[PDB]
Parts: sequence; C-alpha cells; structure tokens
Amino acid sequence: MDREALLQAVKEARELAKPRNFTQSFEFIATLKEIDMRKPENRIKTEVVLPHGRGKEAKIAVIGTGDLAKQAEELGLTVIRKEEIEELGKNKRKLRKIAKAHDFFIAQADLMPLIGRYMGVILGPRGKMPKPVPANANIKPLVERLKKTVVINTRDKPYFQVLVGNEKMTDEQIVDNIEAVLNVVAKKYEKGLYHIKDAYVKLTMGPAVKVKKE
RNA sequence: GGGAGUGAAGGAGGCUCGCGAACUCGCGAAGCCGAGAAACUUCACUCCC
Repeated sequence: MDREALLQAVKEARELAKPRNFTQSFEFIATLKEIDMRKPENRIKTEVVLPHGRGKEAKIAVIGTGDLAKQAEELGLTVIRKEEIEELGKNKRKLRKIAKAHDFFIAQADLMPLIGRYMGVILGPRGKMPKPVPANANIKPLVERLKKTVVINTRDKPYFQVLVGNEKMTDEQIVDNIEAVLNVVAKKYEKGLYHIKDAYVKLTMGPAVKVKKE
C-alpha cells in the first residue's frame, strides 16, 4: 500500500547519511494520533519477531545451573552462574555494562528470588529484567527466536522507536522488517494503519528522513 | 528545519589540527569529547524570542 512510499523513504536515507568508521543501523520512529497514554489501553510493551531481522544478532545471556547453563556455551552465549549473581550485585559498574551489552536475559526460573533481590535494582528499569526458563527446558526455539526479536515499548507517550535493520542488510529487506513491525498496530481496538501522524527512518549517524512519497 | 530543558531511540565512536602541489587520498606517537544514561546522530512533549 504505502510500500513504495517507505521504500523511497529509505533509499533517500542511505545516502542522506555519511559513511562511518563502523556500520549504521536503521531506526523507524512513529508519532501517534488520538489516544491518552494514560489508560491501560495498549501502550505497546510487546515484542514482535523480525523476519529478516537485524544484521546484528541480538545478544543473549543466561542465568542458570549446569544443564540449563550448559546449553549456553556450545550455543555461543555468555553466562552468569549462581554465585556470580551475588559477586555482581556488589559490583554494579560491571553489573551495568553487562546489561548494556545484552539485548535479552533468560533465568533459571527458580532463580528469580535471587535475581530480583541481587541483580534486580540496576537491571529492571533499564528493560533488562530476564525472562524465566522453566525447570529443564529446551532453549533454542526461544533463544534462536530472539536473535531476531525486536522490542516495541514506549511507556506513556504518543511515539515510539524500534530497530529494523542495519546498513549492511538490504533496502526492501528493511521495508517488511518495518511493515511487519506495524501489524502490531492494527490488532488493538480500531487502529487501522493510519492512527499516526508522520514517520521517519534513518540510521545511527544519519538524518531523520521524512514520512512520504514523491 | 534559531536556541533551553526534560524524555526516550540508535551508538562505539565522533571531532579538530600538521606535512604533501594535498578537501574529505596518503603520511602524522599532534590535540579534544566518547563506549560511566550521559560523545555523535535523532525524534517529541513543555518552553524562549
């Protein structure tokens, strides 16, 4: 529908931006319409998987023991084993960094009551509260699912931002990445696809390219 | 599409200066903020003319 639009909208931002000493990632910003941001009414705190995903696999880490914690290493992930949970809670500088380094966290479920009490504080209101993992479960259907998961939270404000690619991936690829990010929209109450004002996209060190066609 | 502040998004970078007949090409132990939410690029909400 407005595919051609957003498509031109992004061809415009690839050169509308400077080369860099690393690679820029694409972000889409959205300006809402009529709501109140004050009602339980959807605030979008959901997460919906990205089709072609990013160019950068999300980063995961796990809190657990032995077997659960075993899936980790061979899976290439980083891991925080029990005792270190304390050792960390009394060393916040590191505690933090870790958090700014890993998109997601999964916990040996029965291990939350050590987490909340020890990693908790400097973790939760930073979006890093780790998700529980039942007893002895299989991780890949989720973890593997996550390397491409993208978050869509906004707290109480009529706007939002999400990643939807990386300078390395391709034009069209992003589109749908976005398109898809939008289906989130339609499902609520009655928010067709147009309950927002404008929409720009641009990457890390580039210009917020405008919303329309030509 | 002048500036303030606050918020949230991407982020490991960003930016100056010197020498060669040399714009962003080469050479430079030359310097300045940053990977601590706070550098850099932004968007929006309340301002200020």
